[PDB]
Amino acid sequence: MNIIQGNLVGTGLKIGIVVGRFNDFITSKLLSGAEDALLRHGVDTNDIDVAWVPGAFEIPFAAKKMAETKKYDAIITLGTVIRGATTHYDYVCNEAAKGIAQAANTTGVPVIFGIVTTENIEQAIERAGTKAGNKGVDCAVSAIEMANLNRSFE
Amino acid sequence: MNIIQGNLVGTGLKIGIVVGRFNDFITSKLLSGAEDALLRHGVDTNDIDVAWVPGAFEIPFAAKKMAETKKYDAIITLGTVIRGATTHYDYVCNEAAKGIAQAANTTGVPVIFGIVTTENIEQAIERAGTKAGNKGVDCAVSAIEMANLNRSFE
Amino acid sequence: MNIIQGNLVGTGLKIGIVVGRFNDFITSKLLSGAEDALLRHGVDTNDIDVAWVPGAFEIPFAAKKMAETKKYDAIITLGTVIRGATTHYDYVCNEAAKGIAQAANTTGVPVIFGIVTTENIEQAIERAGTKAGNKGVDCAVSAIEMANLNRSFE
Amino acid sequence: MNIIQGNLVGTGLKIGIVVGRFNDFITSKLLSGAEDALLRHGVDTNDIDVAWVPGAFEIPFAAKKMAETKKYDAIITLGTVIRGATTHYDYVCNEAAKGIAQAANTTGVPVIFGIVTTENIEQAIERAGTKAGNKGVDCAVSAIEMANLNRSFE
Amino acid sequence: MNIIQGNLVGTGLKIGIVVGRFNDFITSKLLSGAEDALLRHGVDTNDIDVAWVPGAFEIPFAAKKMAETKKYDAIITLGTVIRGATTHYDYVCNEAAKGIAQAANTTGVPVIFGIVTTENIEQAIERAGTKAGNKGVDCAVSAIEMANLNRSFE
Amino acid sequence: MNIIQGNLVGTGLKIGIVVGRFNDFITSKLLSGAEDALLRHGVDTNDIDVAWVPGAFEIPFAAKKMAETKKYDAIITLGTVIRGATTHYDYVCNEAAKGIAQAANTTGVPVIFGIVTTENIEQAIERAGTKAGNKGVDCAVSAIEMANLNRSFE
Amino acid sequence: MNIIQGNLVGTGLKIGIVVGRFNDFITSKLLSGAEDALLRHGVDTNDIDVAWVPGAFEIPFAAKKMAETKKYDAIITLGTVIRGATTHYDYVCNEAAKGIAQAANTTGVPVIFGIVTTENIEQAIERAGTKAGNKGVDCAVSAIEMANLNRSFE
Ligand SMILES: O=c1[nH]c(NC[C@H](O)[C@H](O)[C@H](O)CO)c([N+](=O)[O-])c(=O)[nH]1
Ligand SMILES: O=c1[nH]c(NC[C@H](O)[C@H](O)[C@H](O)CO)c([N+](=O)[O-])c(=O)[nH]1
Ligand SMILES: O=c1[nH]c(NC[C@H](O)[C@H](O)[C@H](O)CO)c([N+](=O)[O-])c(=O)[nH]1
Ligand SMILES: O=c1[nH]c(NC[C@H](O)[C@H](O)[C@H](O)CO)c([N+](=O)[O-])c(=O)[nH]1
Ligand SMILES: O=c1[nH]c(NC[C@H](O)[C@H](O)[C@H](O)CO)c([N+](=O)[O-])c(=O)[nH]1
Ligand SMILES: O=c1[nH]c(NC[C@H](O)[C@H](O)[C@H](O)CO)c([N+](=O)[O-])c(=O)[nH]1
Ligand SMILES: O=c1[nH]c(NC[C@H](O)[C@H](O)[C@H](O)CO)c([N+](=O)[O-])c(=O)[nH]1
Repeated sequence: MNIIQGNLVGTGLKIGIVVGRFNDFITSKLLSGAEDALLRHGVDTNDIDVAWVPGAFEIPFAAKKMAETKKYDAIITLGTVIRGATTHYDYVCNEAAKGIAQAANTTGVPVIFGIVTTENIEQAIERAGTKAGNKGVDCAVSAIEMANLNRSFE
Repeated sequence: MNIIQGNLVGTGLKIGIVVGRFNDFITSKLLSGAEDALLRHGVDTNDIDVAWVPGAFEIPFAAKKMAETKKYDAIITLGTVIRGATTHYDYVCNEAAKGIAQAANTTGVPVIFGIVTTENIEQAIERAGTKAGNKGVDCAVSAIEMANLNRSFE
Repeated sequence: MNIIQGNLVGTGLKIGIVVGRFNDFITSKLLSGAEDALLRHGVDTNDIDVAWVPGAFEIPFAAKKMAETKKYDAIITLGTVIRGATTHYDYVCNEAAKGIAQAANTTGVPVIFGIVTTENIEQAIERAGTKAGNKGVDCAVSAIEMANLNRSFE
Repeated sequence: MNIIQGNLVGTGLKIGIVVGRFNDFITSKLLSGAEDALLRHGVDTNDIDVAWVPGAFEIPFAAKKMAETKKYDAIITLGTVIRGATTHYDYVCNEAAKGIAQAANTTGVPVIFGIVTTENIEQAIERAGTKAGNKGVDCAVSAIEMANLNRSFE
Repeated sequence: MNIIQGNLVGTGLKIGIVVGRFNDFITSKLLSGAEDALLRHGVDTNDIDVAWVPGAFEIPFAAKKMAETKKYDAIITLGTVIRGATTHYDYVCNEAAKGIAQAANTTGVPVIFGIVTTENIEQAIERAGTKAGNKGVDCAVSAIEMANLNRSFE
Repeated sequence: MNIIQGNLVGTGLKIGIVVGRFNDFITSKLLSGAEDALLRHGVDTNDIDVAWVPGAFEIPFAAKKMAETKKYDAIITLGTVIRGATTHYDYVCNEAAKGIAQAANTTGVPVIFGIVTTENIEQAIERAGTKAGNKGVDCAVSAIEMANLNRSFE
Repeated sequence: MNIIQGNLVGTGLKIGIVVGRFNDFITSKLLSGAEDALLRHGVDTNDIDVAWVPGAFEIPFAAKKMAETKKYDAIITLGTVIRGATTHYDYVCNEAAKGIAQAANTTGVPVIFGIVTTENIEQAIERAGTKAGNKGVDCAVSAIEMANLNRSFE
């Protein structure tokens, strides 16, 4: 059986991140986590670009555009969608995942999915550097892995 | 880390809006909000075009068509879908988001999602200039931002 | 602000309708409504073509095919899906909207969505010429509007 | 108003069927129903081809492949997905309808949807030759109709 | 009626597997099951390649890339998504099935769906070599079948 | 074992129908269904005769009389009896089936039983072109079958 | 540690099956499953013999007799015992397993145990090609395995 795997050394990678302004109480902490984890895995802070957008509906648009430049080894997406009174949540979540998925697919560039989607605020706090760790961290890790594996893919 | 961001000055942008006739009790107020916010950010009223359609199922059709002219820096979509007795709601909401998403994607022109989707009338009133502000306003703001950011995208 | 709008005069339009045989108790009344409203807005009965299909799963297939002839200014779709015991309903509803949406999109020809989707029979009767009016009527009206607006679109 | 309709005479049609092995307790009875109805409408048993697949996830793959040969006037799809403990059901149902829909659409060849999707076994028995008739039968009928109508479509 | 069927002899097939790291408590056992079943059906262990990814969101990306090499007769996908507190689960499950489906479709290479999606841990244990058998096993079997059938498809 | 079966081609058959005026809200839709299904199976509209009677008590009288002319290959009976306050229903239903049965028996001409007998109006709507299909349709189908089989009977 | 294992290639095996007539609603489907799985693993249909018996009490008798011919590499036993009002069930189940066990033991020929024993009919349907797969299938698989392993046993 032949195993193909990306390892975790970030040295020399170039990474784009798209971050939503909506719920930026949470999303800035996700960006912090991601920043940190990348640098401590060896990415140069000079090699990270960060595009801010209004909210998660816009993430796929900025993601595909950044991917299609060919400047980046992997793209990180970061957002938080917390349930409200109505179903609007869902349409957003749904479109967001679907487009992120499409952006990797059309582009051949790894696009990591970091949209924390929850029922309430304490839940979002759990995944932004508390009890359940930090999704921005795990995302940064998966991005390095995917950038390394995709080199086996040309 | 290099931050890429669109700022909020609307001076010299050209904006298309597609507005649904269905629930126009609400949707005209969303259009008012949007109009106002654009002008006070510096868009010229002569630079705004507005296409009315029957309802939200039609918004993606008019949106892609307006986008594909290449006349506009960003497109604003405005609609209200309030839950009734049956599931029809959902099919509409769903198709509407999906097409709006597709229209930006195929065209490279920012298309903002302004469809207020709710369980009842008082909810729709909350997001049309009452308690929860005015979705048409927030939309106008996001459109300016996206038009400015996308200039970093060529 | 420049308003673009289709008006309601049907004089000289050519219209295709696709109607599902399933629940034709209801769907023939929707077709009647549509027929009437078109003629009284000035469409010539000689200018209306009607394709019958087995059920709503087939509507998108006949719709795209009729659209792609280029004979018609707008297409009307008519169907009724009433909930049963299982989830089958949903898959049908879902696929049906999605394909109808796609058919307009690929073709550039307006395709109106007239599928009444309900929980029970009395509900379907409400939207087929009773309490809630007649969906076939409203559809005919939206088709005229879209045919007129799309002339602003070339 | 000009009516376009496919009639029910199967004489001289060539039909492909894709049948899922999963829940073949039910799915073989659906295939029996379909076989019978086709022959008694005049299709030659020599003109029917049947591709077996592992389950409903695979139906769209075999369907598009059979359609794209251009040998068949219409394709029949047959499957049964019965709810279990988890949500897996849904993902299967969903993907299955979507692909079947896509296969007709890309190919221009009618693909009938015959996937019985239920909450329990007695429900699946109701639609496989009991109380609610036989879905394989109704499917065979719709396939003949669509093959005949699509001749109006070239 | 002419039956087309893939038989179960794996002799001489070449198989790619993509396995998610997330919930690898379960997913390594699925990989074990798959390995075993392939070898005992006659696939050479030298003819199996295995790509590890961060989680199920990434499976479609690695799957399409492996498929598009043209080295493999069929691709096996393996993952486990267990429900948590929020809706995140669903977005993952959904995107994952959809992309896997797309990967077969664009590529013409069979891609088997082996993502175990559950409400709790004991459920995932049931489908990883306990009470409900081993999904990795059933997957390996379906992959051989599809590789054999698709030879009837060229 | 030698199978004797009537097939479904209506070409060249001559069919008589007896329809009850009572509950003609429903019974005209049954007649529509029957008309349609016959023509699309190849019966010539010139070859169908339709006798209207006051209600189901009279159906057997008109049925035997039409049968005894020897003009028709099969007779279709259509009626609806909905439960009221008293037992009258039953006497009607009972006499009606019994006479229809007798009419085939004395005459040697197939007489199909199409009397929808129900507890309420929504039930009758279910069997007249809604949820449970259309009894007039199924009847037309059985009539063709019986006309074909009875040719094996001389 | 030295692993001894039978692989799954049925090519050239000769298999006897004993099937109970009792509950043959279920037991014929088990036989179908078994037939199929054997052929698709490469057993020649000419190399399968099938002995029908009255019920499960008789299975051990026919099994030992077939085993003792020395014609077969493995024997498959198939039966269904569904609980009734009294304890009779148990005596049958018990004797049946015990004898099947004895038959392998005295003979040195693998005898697979395929008696589905349940509390009700829906349970038996679950294990005959529905929700829980098909016991006749799993049995056929185990028989091939045991026939292959026992060659390590001389
Ligand atoms: O990132 C988010 N975007 C949200 N804004 C909606 C949307 O993403 C767009 O910014 C705008 O709707 C038009 O594109 C959200 N809510 O609405 O609640 C949310 O929770 N999270
Ligand atoms: O914009 C809306 N359109 C609606 N109309 C349906 C649809 O958008 C189309 O106008 C027409 O159905 C065919 O295209 C809605 N409802 O039906 O309730 C609604 O709530 N909101
Ligand atoms: O138009 C409808 N089609 C239906 N038939 C299913 C389907 O549309 C197809 O005709 C056939 O399934 C294969 O294409 C429906 N139900 O099944 O209930 C329904 O309610 N409405
Ligand atoms: O046809 C079905 N396929 C099923 N198998 C899943 C799937 O269709 C594939 O065969 C395999 O998962 C990978 O392609 C089902 N269940 O899982 O329950 C089901 O109910 N019905
Ligand atoms: O394979 C899984 N991936 C999961 N991780 C999410 C995702 O698949 C990605 O690895 C990452 O989110 C960005 O691509 C899951 N959860 O989050 O729970 C899970 O249950 N299973
Ligand atoms: O066909 C029907 N005939 C009915 N009329 C009774 C009868 O069939 C005769 O027309 C008349 O009674 C004398 O022959 C019914 N009811 O009375 O309710 C009925 O429900 N349906
Ligand atoms: O195979 C079965 N045999 C049964 N018949 C009993 C028995 O196996 C013999 O055929 C006969 O009793 C004398 O040998 C069963 N029941 O009695 O219910 C049963 O459930 N299943």
